[PDB]
Amino acid sequence: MLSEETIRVIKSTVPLLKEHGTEITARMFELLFSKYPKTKELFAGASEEQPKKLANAIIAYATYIDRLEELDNAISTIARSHVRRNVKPEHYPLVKECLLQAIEEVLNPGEEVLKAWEEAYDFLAKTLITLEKKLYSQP
Ligand code: HEM
Repeated sequence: MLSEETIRVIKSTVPLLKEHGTEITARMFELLFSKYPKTKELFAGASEEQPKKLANAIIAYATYIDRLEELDNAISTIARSHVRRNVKPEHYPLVKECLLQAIEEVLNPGEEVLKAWEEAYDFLAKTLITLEKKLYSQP
């Protein structure tokens, strides 16, 4: 799991994400769809307000990163939505690149924050991928 210092740094970004989260995720999508245009098809026809939905999930993750059992239901819900749109492990570094770049552009929070969010993203990605692997096996 993440170190206490990484957790402390993640918690310190919660106010920034509450103020700027949707700006960050909208920029993430702009970078993702431009650099990796095949990802557009994963989201076509899905629900509205994707930047808001991701920003809320990131804020909740940062808030409960030290209490992840509180996110059991939310993480299960994400995994099921991912499986319905054929999200695969190979996609996760694409969103990571674009999300960390958006965080740097919009918040310019320094290398300590960006390293912490890289670790936090990777932890949640591995969690989701593992759950999704199981769901991909389920009738
Ligand atoms: C740690 C990384 C990620 C997080 C925190 C995350 C978060 C979310 C959330 C909160 C939802 C909406 C769940 C719901 O309300 O039902 C979602 C759905 C979705 N995500 Fe992710 N996601 C991640 C990685 C990815 C990646 C790498 C891709 C593909 C490049 C992706 C593509 C999608 C798609 C296509 C949907 C379905 C949208 C919909 O049904 O409205 N996600 N994800």
